[PDB]
Amino acid sequence: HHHMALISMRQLLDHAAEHNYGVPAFNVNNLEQMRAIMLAADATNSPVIVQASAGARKYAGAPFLRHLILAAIEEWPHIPVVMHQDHGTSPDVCQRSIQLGFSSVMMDGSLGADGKTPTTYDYNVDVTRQVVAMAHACGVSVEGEIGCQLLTSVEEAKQFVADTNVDALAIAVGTSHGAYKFTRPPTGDILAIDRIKEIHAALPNTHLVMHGSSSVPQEWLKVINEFGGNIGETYGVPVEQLVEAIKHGVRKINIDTDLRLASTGAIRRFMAENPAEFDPRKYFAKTVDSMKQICIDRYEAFGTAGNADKIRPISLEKMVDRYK
Amino acid sequence: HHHMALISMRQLLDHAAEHNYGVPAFNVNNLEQMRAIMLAADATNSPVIVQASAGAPFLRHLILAAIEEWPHIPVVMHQDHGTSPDVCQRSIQLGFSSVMMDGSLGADGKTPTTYDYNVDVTRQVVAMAHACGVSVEGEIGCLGSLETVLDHSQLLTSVEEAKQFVADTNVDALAIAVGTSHGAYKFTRPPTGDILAIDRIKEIHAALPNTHLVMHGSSSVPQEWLKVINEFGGNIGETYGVPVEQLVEAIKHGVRKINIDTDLRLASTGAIRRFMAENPAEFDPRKYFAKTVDSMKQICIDRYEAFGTAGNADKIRPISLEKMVDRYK
Amino acid sequence: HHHMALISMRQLLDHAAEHNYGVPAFNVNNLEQMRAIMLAADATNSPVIVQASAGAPFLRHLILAAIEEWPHIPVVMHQDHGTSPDVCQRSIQLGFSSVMMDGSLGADGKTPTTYDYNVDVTRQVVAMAHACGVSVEGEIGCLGSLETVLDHSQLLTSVEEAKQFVADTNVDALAIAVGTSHGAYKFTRPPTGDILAIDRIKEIHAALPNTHLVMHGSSSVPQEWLKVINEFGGNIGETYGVPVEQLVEAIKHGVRKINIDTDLRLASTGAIRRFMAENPAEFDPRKYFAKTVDSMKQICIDRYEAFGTAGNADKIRPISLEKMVDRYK
Amino acid sequence: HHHMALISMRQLLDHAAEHNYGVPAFNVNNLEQMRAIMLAADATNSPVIVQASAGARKYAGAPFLRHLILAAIEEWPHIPVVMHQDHGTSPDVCQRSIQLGFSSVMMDGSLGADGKTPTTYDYNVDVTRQVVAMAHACGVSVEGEIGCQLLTSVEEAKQFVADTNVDALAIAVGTSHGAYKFTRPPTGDILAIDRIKEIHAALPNTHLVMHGSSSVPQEWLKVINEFGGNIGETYGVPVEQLVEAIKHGVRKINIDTDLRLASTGAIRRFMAENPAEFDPRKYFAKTVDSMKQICIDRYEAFGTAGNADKIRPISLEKMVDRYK
Ligand code: NA
Ligand code: NA
Repeated sequence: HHHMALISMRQLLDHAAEHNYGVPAFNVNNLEQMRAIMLAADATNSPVIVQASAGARKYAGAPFLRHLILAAIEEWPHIPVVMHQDHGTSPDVCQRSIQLGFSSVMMDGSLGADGKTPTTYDYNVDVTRQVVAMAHACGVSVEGEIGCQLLTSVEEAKQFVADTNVDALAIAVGTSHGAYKFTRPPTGDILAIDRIKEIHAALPNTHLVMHGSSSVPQEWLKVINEFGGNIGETYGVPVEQLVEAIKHGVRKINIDTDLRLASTGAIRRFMAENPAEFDPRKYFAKTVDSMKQICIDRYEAFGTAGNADKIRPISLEKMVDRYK
Repeated sequence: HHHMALISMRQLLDHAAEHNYGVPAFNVNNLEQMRAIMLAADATNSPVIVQASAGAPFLRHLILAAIEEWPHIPVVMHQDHGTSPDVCQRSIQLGFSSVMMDGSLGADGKTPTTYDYNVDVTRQVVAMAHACGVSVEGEIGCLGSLETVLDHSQLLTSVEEAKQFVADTNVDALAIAVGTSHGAYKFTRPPTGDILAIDRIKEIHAALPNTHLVMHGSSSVPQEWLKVINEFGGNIGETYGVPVEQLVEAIKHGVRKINIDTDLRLASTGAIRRFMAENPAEFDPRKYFAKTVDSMKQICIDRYEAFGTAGNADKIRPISLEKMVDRYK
Repeated sequence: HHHMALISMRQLLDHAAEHNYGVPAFNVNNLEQMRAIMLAADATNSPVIVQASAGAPFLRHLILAAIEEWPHIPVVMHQDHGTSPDVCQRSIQLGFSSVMMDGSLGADGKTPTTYDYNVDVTRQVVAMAHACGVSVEGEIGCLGSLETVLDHSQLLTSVEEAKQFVADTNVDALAIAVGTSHGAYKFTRPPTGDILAIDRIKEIHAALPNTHLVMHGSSSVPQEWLKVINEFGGNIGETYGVPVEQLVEAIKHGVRKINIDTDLRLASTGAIRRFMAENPAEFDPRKYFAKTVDSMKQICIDRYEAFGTAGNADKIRPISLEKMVDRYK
Repeated sequence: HHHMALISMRQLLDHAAEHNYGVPAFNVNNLEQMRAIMLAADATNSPVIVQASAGARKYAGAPFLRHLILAAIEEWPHIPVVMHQDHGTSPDVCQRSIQLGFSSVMMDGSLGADGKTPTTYDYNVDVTRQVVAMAHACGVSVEGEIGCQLLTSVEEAKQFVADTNVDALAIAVGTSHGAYKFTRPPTGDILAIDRIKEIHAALPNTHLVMHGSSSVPQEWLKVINEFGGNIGETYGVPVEQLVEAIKHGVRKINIDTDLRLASTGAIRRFMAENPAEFDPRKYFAKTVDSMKQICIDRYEAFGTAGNADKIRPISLEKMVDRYK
């Protein structure tokens, strides 16, 4: 076989279930971020999810994010790669992602087209169905979201998957985007691992997704603080708890703030340790190194490692036969 | 396995001569740098030279993306500092529309060369490139400071050997040595005629009044960017670059390609340094990488305008490299 | 995994309206056919519509090659006769800049449909395509002969339902039924108004004076090519096509896209037949395939000129499909 | 591995030697010819050489012949494909082939830049060396030719390979281009199989190439004659003799006239059997069928069959290390 095409998310998460592991999802915004992800996936022989933020299209240009993924597939033809559109705010957005060539899209139907306003359950199912139709015609995978309110209930997860049958459901269990996830180390009362168990036990065949799952490594917070940065006491989701969640049906884990912290830490340390250097390539290399280590830490702790060459890709063309 | 719609360097510099302007040559480095060039060329309607020093898939794909997003901007993809014919031939296979066979330095890339060696390797590359329509930039005379270990005679190109080198090779563009060098530490004081021989450009131009001249080491090293760097945690001693006014003079005397990279490194390093101190709570790299794009883009715009590049992108009807073959036979 | 620089159909037909011309739509079939279209469009400086009926890599690659060899010719890649929304959506993913959701026929592609069904499938495709900037051609009324088993009422589009169909769907272009059909056997005699309702075009145009009309089955079936075929071994009975003069009239009444393929099949089949008999010792296929290119190219040139397409290629500044999205929201 | 790139000729002919088979080389001029070759290579699981004639660039457009090969590689990713430039008349020609992306070129140094005039031995070595230099820098393979005069001698083959070390040498043993190869069935006195043995025994490590090796199948000559064609008594090289030549070091066998005859025969028969059809696709399909059978007949009789999936491709980039 060959990995000159992307694989669907659905295939990759089916593999996660069959072999009891999870896949961390990393955001790509530019060249150095794409290289760190791929170099880590090569080091651990893991399949890859790379996502584009809602604003990644605007920041980088749509041709560039298409062409970064193409370059990655050329340079590491042995790594299966899912290209996933994160946090689509309307069906029309996800359709442009499909036209651009993504193999997986998220229609965040919990929030309105404005991207902030929580929505009626009916609205959620409507735009999520809407996107499901145009994506499954192509073989493209769909992640939807129910819940914003802040805690997902079991019965509505069961009904929402029945009404839309997305390939993956993102659930709310007390995490959020950014570095200020918790004022204290998160305990069972602020990170509801028990609701995951309940939702998994009710839908033992649906792939669950966790947003805002950066651990926020403390040593990087300290490194930033020493070299001119100032980040107050905040905490993320410990890797230990995310490992338990994978044992209970979590297959996709969105991590973004950790890579931002590793990058900002590396530049701050380097720019102070060598104040005469001005070649960006010199500290860009020390962001690839530090981001790559975070991705390696996750691929291994999440069981993603060792699975890249166990996957026989199925084209998005043949994935149409899985839905119709 | 993808095809780029590049224009040849020869076409672009012929246009620069016909319309009395010069083209700054920027390095492709990553997405942020690539966007700055193209955005600046878009805002100024300038044709583009982008260079790659001799992963490989990423540089090809950054350029392909660039051409898609701005299909109306002509783009030369030039291979800088080629150390041997075989290197240049691989660049031709990769799809470059322009190569530099730097014959002033050997295959090791450091040892200065005999005139005979220079002509031999340069002829080799001209032969295989002009078979393709690809342009060839050569160099007689060695880059390096005139204050500071090569002979003075080696670091300064002589009129007679430029005339002989161009006759023996017919490169599309010639790189000359008049006291510039790589990096930010080009000059200890504002360069005057005894350490930056603008008159030697003039002399060479009058001897070869139809050959395109190239200037390496031509970052201005803007003092304002040195200040921003020093103020926000940087430590860069007193140094000086090539003033814009002199590059403008050089264009009136046949300089059509002006290689610029240190200025983009300084603009980026300053922009990140200022932002990281001005907003120490931000850690989204995109937040300050955005400023490298803006500050690099401004440097490019300033050069496109000061060099007369602006306003020429849509005066150029591209000629395919296949059609450029007929210009040589 | 390759990107084509296509223009949208909506842009192209807006230009046809603004400058009172029509565009013949040819099928991509193979290299020889693809070259004929592009060469004819090159000689006449016309924009191009090329269609693919709903291997797949080869059609994509013939078009990519075409764009490379003639980057100055705007090209619409249109998916003809789509039988369901899901088909059209896959075409959008493949990179078409225009799709036809033929709602007059069902998913089986043969059974005529309810008005309600037609609007539903057509709205579905308009919604997902205009999210992309992709154009949508629809059809109300069924193709078919008026001499020869559908009702007369079904084979002829009525003014009132065209007005209602365009209001309910806002397609970029509408295919109407006025008595044309596929193939060479369109008419038993030279078509007059009772078997080819040119006046119904006029009527529909005056009711929808800003919507682009499409004519299927519009090969002229040139009698001279019928003769060449019959003389050199062929057996084609007495039949007739759509005369060029009437298509010219139809363009004055809102017909902007004219689908032509049978004429290219006849031109090729005649050219090979004449050559194989005129030179029975030749067996190099290229020797007579060369004549299919010439004769197909002449048909295309004749249409580009007779339809006013000629001379417009460089009046068109392409708009990316990304930028076409803003025209719909 | 993956076959999204072309492989070098040198690698493919090294495989022919290691496993004692030969590879027929077919000319591509348009879409239907490319499909017949690839469909036959798929049917027999054989690696492929496709060549472009000196005039194929002019006939088809350089972007189209690049894009036909790209399409073939997409549609049959399991078939290794050499893209070879046949009969280059000057170094400058072969260089444009390298820039277009060919993985193998022929510098026919036996004839001048005019393409008809026989040349001095010195001229031959000069342009052949010239092309060898620019091609081996890239990993691209080179076929050269010594002899036009009409019979290749052993000593000059040995010296010519020493002076140039092409990857393959095309030798003259009494064949020629076109259908009029022999007035009578070729015997040992007009098809010098013995000189092949002698040349092979002198250079038991060089890949030998045979031009003008169409067999000219008689039934296709008859089919043409019945349906309006008129081809006098002429004959080709029997497959039986070409099989012996492969046992003695022939690895590349150029076949072109046979595919022309199969195509012209199929159209002539179809256009007479159905004089009312005018859709070219209808008789184009009956040229794919008939050409495909000829290619299958050769892949199997030449031992090419069964080798496509035994080949682990080496990039043209890594092929540079084989020369420098
Ligand atoms: Na330089
Ligand atoms: Na039609």
